[PDB]
Amino acid sequence: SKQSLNIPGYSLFSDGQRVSITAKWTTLEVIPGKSTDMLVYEIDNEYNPVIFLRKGQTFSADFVNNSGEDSIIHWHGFRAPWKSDGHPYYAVKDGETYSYPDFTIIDRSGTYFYHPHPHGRTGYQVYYGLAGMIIIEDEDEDNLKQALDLEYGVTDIPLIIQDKTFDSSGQLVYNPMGHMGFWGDTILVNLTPNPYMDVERKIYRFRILNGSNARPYRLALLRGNQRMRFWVIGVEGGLLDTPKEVNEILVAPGERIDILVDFRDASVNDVIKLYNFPHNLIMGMADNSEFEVMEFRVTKDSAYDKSIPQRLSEVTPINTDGAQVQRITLGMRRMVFTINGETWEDGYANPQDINNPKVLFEQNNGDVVILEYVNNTGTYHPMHIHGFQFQVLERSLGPLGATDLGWKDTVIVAPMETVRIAVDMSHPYNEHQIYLLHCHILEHHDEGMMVNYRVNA
Ligand SMILES: [Cu+2]
Ligand SMILES: [Cu+2]
Ligand SMILES: [Cu+2]
Ligand SMILES: [Cu+2]
Repeated sequence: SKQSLNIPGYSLFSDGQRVSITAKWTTLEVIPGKSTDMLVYEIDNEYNPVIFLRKGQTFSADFVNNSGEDSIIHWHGFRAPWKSDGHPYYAVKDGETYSYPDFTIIDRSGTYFYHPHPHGRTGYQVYYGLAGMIIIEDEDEDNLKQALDLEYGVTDIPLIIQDKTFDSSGQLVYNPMGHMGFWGDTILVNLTPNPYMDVERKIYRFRILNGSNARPYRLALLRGNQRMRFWVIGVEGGLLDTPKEVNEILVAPGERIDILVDFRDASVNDVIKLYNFPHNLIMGMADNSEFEVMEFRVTKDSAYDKSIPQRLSEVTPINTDGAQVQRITLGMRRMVFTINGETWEDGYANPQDINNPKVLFEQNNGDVVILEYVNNTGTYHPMHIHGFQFQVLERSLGPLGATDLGWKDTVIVAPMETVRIAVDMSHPYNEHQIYLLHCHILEHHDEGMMVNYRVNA
């Protein structure tokens, strides 16, 4: 029987007062009638709530580690000073606390992602439950919410999509084999299996966050056999300039796509499938199958008469005049993935001085750099950088679609593809920054497909 979609609780992070976030084990009912032991972040008496922030506020956090092993939280998408970013060098032992130095939220409104980042164990800790959404608000978001009467949990809905495998008793199975990362046989949305959500004939906002270890989704909305239109309005780095109408989106681990859906396109009593088509991005456990993710049930009319806005935000093109190119070649050396022929374990893992570790490349504050990913392997890699968003300039396999527009922080690099992104490495901090660059297939990350880079003060 289909279950109604669970909606996460939320936490309004205090502006400047220190909030405790505890990682701990508990027992949850995920499969109806069975118990599953899972990790959770507990904040403000909620498990894995959506963290709400306002641009400009002070972000003041403590991580309390009861996860059973070294851990640290990373705020995926934040422009943060690197000692507050959740770099693995700062992971604290089990039972200890990490006090994040305060910083100001300077990111654009949109959907962000908090999750653990320990050396070699990130795939395990996300998989077993440590993952949640962040929503940052600013004036463009205020204006959009009023334009459309969007309300969190009512018409503004997180879709945290994840694949897991359960045994008979309900215990999770985490058995990565091969080099495609971990692939699960059960699709969950907000830890809800086989979900449905009742909707009215009006516009909803869905915040799709791929919280899976390795599996990408090619998502469409099926009204019978026909694809329904919908609109991309935001990506990892916030709102696009104006809405982009699509009939599918490709979403890899680490990517976030904000969409609007107008169920006035459907009729009362329609069942609309959020459906996964083959991603076509691929020793391994991967598949390329199609399957339903969840369904929307149109139960009721609404007096709703708002329109999709003509404009959302300003997105300023990066000026790449004179930018230097930094080639980043993805390869493999004896069944391990490499970045410019190296792994994390080739001199990055145990620096003598964590403030001055090995870096693959180094930039000055304000440099505009073009990173050119060259995937010389047979599997895709969703390449993510900490510290900055970026703009995708070009793909060798084709033109840019809606989910690569705007400000991004994770870019799919398909097998044998070359992708150029432009990074404006301007930051407001007064010390040099050590930021990660790595694959967001979490088993690749754990195996060392990760480097530091440096941006001076
Ligand atoms: Cu991440
Ligand atoms: Cu990140
Ligand atoms: Cu990878
Ligand atoms: Cu990371």
